[PDB]
Amino acid sequence: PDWLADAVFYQIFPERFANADPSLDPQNVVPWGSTPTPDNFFGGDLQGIIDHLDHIVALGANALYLTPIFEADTNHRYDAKDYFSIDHRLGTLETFHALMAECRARGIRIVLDAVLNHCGDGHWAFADVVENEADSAYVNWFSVEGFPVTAHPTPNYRTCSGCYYLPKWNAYNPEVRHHHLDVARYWIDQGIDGWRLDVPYFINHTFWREFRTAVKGKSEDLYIVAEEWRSPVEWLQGDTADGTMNYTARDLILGFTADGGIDASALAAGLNALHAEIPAGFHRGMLNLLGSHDTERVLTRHAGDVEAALLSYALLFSLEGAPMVYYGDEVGLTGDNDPGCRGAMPWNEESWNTRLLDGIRTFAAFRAHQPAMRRGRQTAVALDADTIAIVRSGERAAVIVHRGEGTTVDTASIPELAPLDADTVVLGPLGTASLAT
Amino acid sequence: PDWLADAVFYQIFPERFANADPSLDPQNVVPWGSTPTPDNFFGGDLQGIIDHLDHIVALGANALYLTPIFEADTNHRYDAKDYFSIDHRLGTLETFHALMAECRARGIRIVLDAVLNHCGDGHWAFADVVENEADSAYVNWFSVEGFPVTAHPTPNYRTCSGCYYLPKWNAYNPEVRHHHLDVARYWIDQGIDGWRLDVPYFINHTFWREFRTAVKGKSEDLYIVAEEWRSPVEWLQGDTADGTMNYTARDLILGFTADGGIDASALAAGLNALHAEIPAGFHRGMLNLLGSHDTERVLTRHAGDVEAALLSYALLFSLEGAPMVYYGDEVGLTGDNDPGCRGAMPWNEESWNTRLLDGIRTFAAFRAHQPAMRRGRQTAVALDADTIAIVRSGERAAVIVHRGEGTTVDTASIPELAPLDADTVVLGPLGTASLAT
Ligand SMILES: OC[C@H]1O[C@H](O[C@H]2[C@H](O)[C@@H](O)[C@@H](O)O[C@@H]2CO)[C@H](O)[C@@H](O)[C@@H]1O
Ligand SMILES: OC[C@H]1O[C@H](O[C@H]2[C@H](O)[C@@H](O)[C@@H](O)O[C@@H]2CO)[C@H](O)[C@@H](O)[C@@H]1O
Repeated sequence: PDWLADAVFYQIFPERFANADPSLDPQNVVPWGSTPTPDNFFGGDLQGIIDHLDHIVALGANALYLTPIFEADTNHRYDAKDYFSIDHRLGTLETFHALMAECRARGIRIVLDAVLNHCGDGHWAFADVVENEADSAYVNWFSVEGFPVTAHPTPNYRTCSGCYYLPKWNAYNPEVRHHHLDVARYWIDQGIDGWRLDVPYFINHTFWREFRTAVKGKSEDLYIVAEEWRSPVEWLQGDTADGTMNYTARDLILGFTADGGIDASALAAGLNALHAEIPAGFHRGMLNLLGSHDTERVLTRHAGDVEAALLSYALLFSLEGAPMVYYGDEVGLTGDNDPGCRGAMPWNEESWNTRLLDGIRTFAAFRAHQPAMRRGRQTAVALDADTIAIVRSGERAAVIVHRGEGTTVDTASIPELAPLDADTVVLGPLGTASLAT
Repeated sequence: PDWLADAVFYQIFPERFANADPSLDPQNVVPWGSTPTPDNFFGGDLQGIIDHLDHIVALGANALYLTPIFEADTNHRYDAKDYFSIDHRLGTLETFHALMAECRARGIRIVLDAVLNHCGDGHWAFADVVENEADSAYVNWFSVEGFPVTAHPTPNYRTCSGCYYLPKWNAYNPEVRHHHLDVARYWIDQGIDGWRLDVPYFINHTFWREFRTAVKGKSEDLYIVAEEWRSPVEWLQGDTADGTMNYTARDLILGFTADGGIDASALAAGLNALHAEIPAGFHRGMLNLLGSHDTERVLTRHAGDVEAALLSYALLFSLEGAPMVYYGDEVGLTGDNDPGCRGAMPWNEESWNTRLLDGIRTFAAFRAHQPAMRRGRQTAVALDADTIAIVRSGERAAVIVHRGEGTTVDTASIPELAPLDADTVVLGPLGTASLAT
């Protein structure tokens, strides 16, 4: 769906964004500046989201990707216990409605996280099966080996990666399919713009063909994007998704800007190869990123070197497909991989790194003002071991990205750069240039 | 003299640059990392200068401006005691000769500091007058009121600003003139490229007419540059100097990049006015700078904000006239005004700020590769309260300098920028762009 050419995403983990309504907080909520764990709650909430929408817009984003928000027992909310309600700590459906209306009044589209492979050990249907066993009307909605159901010391029922508090949904049951496909419809009826697929590789392609057809039938332009850490090609045959989370680009970029493992020749060859692997009409549905809730933080991956991290963002905003910033990374937050990357969002602007923030907005502005940067063909061209041009044509546009101590670039002599004008371009240490027309 | 269009200066205070030969050190020399005072010696030396010439060249400089080096009792060497010899801690004339030969083999010209208004209280002629009084053959080479000569509690003889250890030279004596004009010849015979004038406003224009004629008669192309904290116009009538130390530009620039007192409109109006005050054929003899041995350090003036200081250097390297860097400032040294700015040069490269260094080299490279940046007419044009273009034409070239959080510049709509090509230019927070052809 074409609108993805002009999209810029901000991923939010709602428990850690903003505690607007401390009446919703649990009894043993912790302080906002606390160290995040797998078990503690900071009381982030949906009103916190409405109240800080202006920061999102100011950064340059016009789409949100939200991690789970339905009723659940954990702080991450991948153990859903009622798919038809907002978690009681997040807000009510009225709070949710109020968030949607403010979003549509700014041109901000919403994506929620579809967790259909599994649910929580506290869900009504799993908790009944535990209680009514083979007499339960929901016995077959899961894959339970025998009775009594036992989790410790090993679950006697199918689960997501062997985790006991996540029992596995039986998708071969038409009843389970019905419920599942009603989730996708119920939230589409509430003003949703699309769905991200939690671990879609743990189910089957026939299911996800069913899911596209129920989704695209509410509207063609609803967007489906698959979680996938490896090759995207399975998901882009035109029968499942519109794109994937582009972890392949993530590893190529950080390899070059942070690790030092890959030089620019290696970067471009991989980016062109990936472009050749991806099928026509699907390049611009790709969801591009440098980190998420399942990774260490960008600045931490960069060892605190802020200018180096700005090279990451420059390459991020140049690529064909839609770029996503993870909450806090724009303002300089640090942190190791989960739970460390699910720190609380600081709101006293004096603690922010505003130069990193303003760096990122500059790259957003250039892309937004340049059509070719949104709908151009992508060609990566290496200039140097330490210097690469990402060229976009619809009339070229091009971002050049230097990780060295300084350089000069001869436009007129690079055939894909030649159709631009200004002969030589000058790049400072860890420099970047953005050119057009 | 035309060669000044292509010059870039590095000012060195030799006592604090590099101690190559610790045999020359005084008995109560201090450690190299010591806090500088008005009284202590670090043992910097001329061999230290030869041994680190490559750093100078690497920075992008091709002229040196050296503060006093003749025999003296202080660490600054403004109390000269024998004008015809290198201070015994600095080296010998052989060491000095060896420095000159290495300089000519790299295309590095030398300027020494002419201190003709006064000498030291330990000079042979003043020390004789103290001893032989009215029978001294040198009585009239100074302005001594009576005998016995007394300094404390107030000197009974003329001095530089009332400082007792600096007795004042009698320049109305033709003998003193002879000696003085032999200094200027003796060091020109040793391969010198020019002279900086210590406090030339404390003597007279007739003297400095004599001094030009003895200097320019050895060679036209020898350069004379006057110390002057105020208006340069007195010194540029074509009978005294080729230019001044451009403290007027210094205060205009730092006002804008560090103080916040002056906006870009105010900056440009002052730079154009100054350009209109300066006489034709003298613009390119101006010696431009952001600090010296008589000021606090650039980075200290900037309160440790390195990117802001890089705005200073960008404007410095764009101006008509020859830019000078003060030793250590390129590598990030900090310090208050004298003695604080006469810190020792660190040589373990791990302590250097190499991003500031590499920032400055980038501006040097652009100027060196662009003829118009060396011989172009200068016009300052304000774009914004926070954004200015320095335009140079011989075919324009232009550096744009932003102190704000980010901006875009419409080339085609600014008549002095219009003759360049690339329509809009993009500037990040504290950004800079350098354009040409
Ligand atoms: O219980 C294992 C694991 O579950 C959750 O991980 C999610 C992940 O965040 C999703 O993006 C996707 O990859 O599926 C996973 C399984 O639902 C928690 O986020 C994580 O903390 C926890 O260890
Ligand atoms: O004794 C006063 C003063 O003398 C020296 O100052 C020099 C100055 O550095 C020159 O650049 C120029 O302005 O003339 C002055 C007088 O010769 C010392 O450098 C300074 O420390 C001292 O206080």
